[PDB]
Amino acid sequence: VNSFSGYLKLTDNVYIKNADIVEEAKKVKPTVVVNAANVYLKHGGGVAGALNKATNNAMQVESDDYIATNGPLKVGGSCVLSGHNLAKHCLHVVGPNVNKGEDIQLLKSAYENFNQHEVLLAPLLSAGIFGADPIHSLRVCVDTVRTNVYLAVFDKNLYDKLVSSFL
Ligand SMILES: Cc1nnc(CNc2nc(Cl)cnc2N)n1C1CC1
Repeated sequence: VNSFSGYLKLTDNVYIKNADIVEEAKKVKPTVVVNAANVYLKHGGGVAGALNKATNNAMQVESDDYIATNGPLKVGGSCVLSGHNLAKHCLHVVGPNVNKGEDIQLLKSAYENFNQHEVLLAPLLSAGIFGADPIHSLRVCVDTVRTNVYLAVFDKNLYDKLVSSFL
C-alpha cells in the first residue's frame, strides 16, 4: 500500500491522474519524482521549469554543479539528484525533444531509467514542450516500465483523451 490517491489504474503497474506534478509531489513526498530534463539540466520551462520554481531554484543550483563536474547527460539518459522539498530524490530523465529533431526511438531508452526505481511519480516523457505525441508516450511507458509508476497529466483535456484512447 502507498499514499498515491485518486489514480486510475491502466495496467498492473501503471496509474494515471489529472494533476499538477508539483502539487502532487508536495502532498505525497514520494521517494522519487521524475523531471522532464534536458541534457544540460537547464530547467527553464515545462515540467522542469515548474519543479525548479517550486524548489526556489535550488534544483537549478544543484544541477549546475552536477553539469560542471560531469558534463551533459545523454538523450535517453538520466541522473539521480536531490528531490529538495518535493521528494526524497529527483530522477532527471532526458526524453528526445522532437522540436530539436531527436530520434523518437530514444523514448524507450528514456523510460528504461524508471525500472531502476520501485515506485515513481512522473510526467509523460517527451510530451508537452518536448513535442512528442502524448498518446505514443503513454504506450511506450506501459510497454517499457515494469516498476510502479504514477503518471501526473496537467491538462484535463489531454488526460481524458489519454484514458479514452488507451488500449
Ligand atoms: C500538457 C501536459 N500535461 N501534463 C504535462 C506534463 N506533466 C506535468 N507538467 C506540469 Cl508543468 C505539471 N504537472 C504535470 N503532471 N504536459 C506537458 C508539459 C506540456
